[PDB]
Amino acid sequence: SGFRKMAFPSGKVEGCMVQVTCGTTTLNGLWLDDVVYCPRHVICTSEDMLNPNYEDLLIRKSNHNFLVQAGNVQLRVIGHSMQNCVLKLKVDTANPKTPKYKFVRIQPGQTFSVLACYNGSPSGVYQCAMRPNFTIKGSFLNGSCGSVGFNIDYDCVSFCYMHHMELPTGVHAGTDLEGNFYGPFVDRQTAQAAGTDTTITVNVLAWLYAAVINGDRWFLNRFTTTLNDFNLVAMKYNYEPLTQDHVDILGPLSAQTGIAVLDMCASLKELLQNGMNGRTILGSALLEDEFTPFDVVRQCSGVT
Amino acid sequence: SGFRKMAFPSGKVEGCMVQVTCGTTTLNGLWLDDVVYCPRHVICTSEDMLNPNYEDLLIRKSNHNFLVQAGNVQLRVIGHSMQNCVLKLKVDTANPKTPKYKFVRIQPGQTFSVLACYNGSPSGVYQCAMRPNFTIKGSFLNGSCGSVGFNIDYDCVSFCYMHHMELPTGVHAGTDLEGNFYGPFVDRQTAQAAGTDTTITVNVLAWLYAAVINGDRWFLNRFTTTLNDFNLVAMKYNYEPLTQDHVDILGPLSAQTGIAVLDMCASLKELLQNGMNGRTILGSALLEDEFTPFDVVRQCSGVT
Ligand SMILES: *CCC(=O)N(c1cc(C(C)(C)C)[nH]n1)[C@@H](C(=O)Nc1c(C)cccc1CC)c1cccnc1
Ligand SMILES: *CCC(=O)N(c1cc(C(C)(C)C)[nH]n1)[C@@H](C(=O)Nc1c(C)cccc1CC)c1cccnc1
Repeated sequence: SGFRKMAFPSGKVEGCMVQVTCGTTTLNGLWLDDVVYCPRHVICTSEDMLNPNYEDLLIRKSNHNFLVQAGNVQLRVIGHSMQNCVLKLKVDTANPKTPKYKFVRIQPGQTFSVLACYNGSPSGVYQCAMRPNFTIKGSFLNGSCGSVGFNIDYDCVSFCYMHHMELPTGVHAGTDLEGNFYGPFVDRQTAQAAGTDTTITVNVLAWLYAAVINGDRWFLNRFTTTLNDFNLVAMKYNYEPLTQDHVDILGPLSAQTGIAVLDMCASLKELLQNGMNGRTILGSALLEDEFTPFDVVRQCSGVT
Repeated sequence: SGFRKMAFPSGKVEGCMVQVTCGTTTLNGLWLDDVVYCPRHVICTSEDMLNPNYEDLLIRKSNHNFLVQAGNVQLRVIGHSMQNCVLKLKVDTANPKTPKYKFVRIQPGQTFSVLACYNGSPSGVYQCAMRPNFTIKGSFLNGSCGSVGFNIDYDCVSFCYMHHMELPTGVHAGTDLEGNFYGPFVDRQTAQAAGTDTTITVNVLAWLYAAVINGDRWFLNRFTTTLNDFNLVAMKYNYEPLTQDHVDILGPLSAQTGIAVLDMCASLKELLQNGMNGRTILGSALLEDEFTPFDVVRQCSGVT
């Protein structure tokens, strides 16, 4: 028992982290096969971050201007191209540590692990969720760009995120591995405000199920509700509307605990209206929303 | 910016996880050089867990009874010995992935990362702290025994914990890599109750510093206090007494923020007496105590 904010083992991703330097800018790159992926803003100086014309800036760069270093050894750049907001640097050597991988574009509410890196070296791993406003609440400092978000299914790494920037409000924005930003963010130092950071309702319910499975049952009540009645309460509290798809996704947790999804919804409804009253659930004093129903099943079953 | 419960990259430890089977019991082992470390209770059947005589149980086991499997290949056991509550299985092959390592016995309040494993395969990584009552609040299921806790200093892994058991209250107990349990726990299925789980005061102050460094300053007040006055409040709230050693350890954070340690102590004192009033600090509704002052400095500086 015990429920923790658990990240995937980072080994397979550590073997892919490289350092990319273009001029005076140094950030992280992801080396898969003979291609190194990195944010295109590596070609930017501090000056042109305000209004960069990436295509124009790119014309002044040749293969030899991108310095790729894996560990203490240098990789030879034999080609370069810009795909949306990422640069793909073809190197002459396939990464011997390339795991089985896929590039996936995740939906908001989905969780992933981040391997925070600086100068191609990994410093930490934590679990995140793509917020409904397409930002991530990460822990990234200058030089962390190019650090990646991923999920692992047995031996296949699904890369879903690459860090590009910190918005003026301290939240983070990035792209999928095809270079498309999540949300409406752009790789420019401009006024970019995030939308409402709503709570991921399906994840809160999943975490309430995890709490029941681990012994924290005080919040269980004698009530039930309907999807529409629940959603009126969720709207008031800036919670994402709960759909029948979410109810279906919660099915296995509902089955294991014997607590119908709508009954857990009424427990959640009372927690929203009454608060925790100084109590805790799974060691937290607020309703945790960065565990999907799949994470609860996986953690509670011990999927390796 | 952004502050996350961050674990060390788990790569170096993943390369050391092996499966150990003795009879019908299967748990995790740690393979360093030509020795595999694992909980001695691997020799136990479900029956003898109530009152095991490990020395006697061990006499019935030979080298060939311990099956060690690293990945899909079997390791040859050429020797076995019991050191306190761990078994050391000498194998004929040195682990080619053995990183630079040390075995350390940590003090309560110290934090570490855990690589949760099942059948020698890693499933997740999370950050923990050794509680002042010598338990850890982990996330471990049956088969997780032998999973390890560690810290990394650049390229040297300091192993500090090995999981052995879950107490009837859902908390976890284990040993250092010399087999000595943290706390008064024994590897027996008997009534073992944990002591008071006091809050790690120095870690809460470190986390308040991290909050100030990241922009959360609402809890800062116009007051100061003394170590003795603070400690009277800390005693009331089951917080660990704060010493001049802790004040010294908080020095770098105090210097970076310009907030004297005793002033942060008065902020903490008011947070204890008044509560959060429905507010949050670094996304948490309670005072976080599983970041040491060293973790705050490291995370905030980007040590790789
Ligand atoms: C890896 C580069 C870097 O550290 N940052 C960065 C990104 C950019 C763009 C994408 C605009 C070219 N410029 N610099 C920062 C960052 O995003 N800095 C920043 C902040 C903190 C607030 C508002 C605007 C900007 C853009 C300059 C960075 C710092 C911490 C975490 N991630 C990225
Ligand atoms: C790896 C073996 C295992 O899963 N567990 C275990 C440990 C033991 C001892 C050390 C007593 C021989 N026996 N079984 C359990 C565990 O500790 N089980 C348990 C629980 C859950 C509560 C009270 C007593 C016991 C001891 C039998 C385990 C389960 C989850 C996490 N860690 C360990």
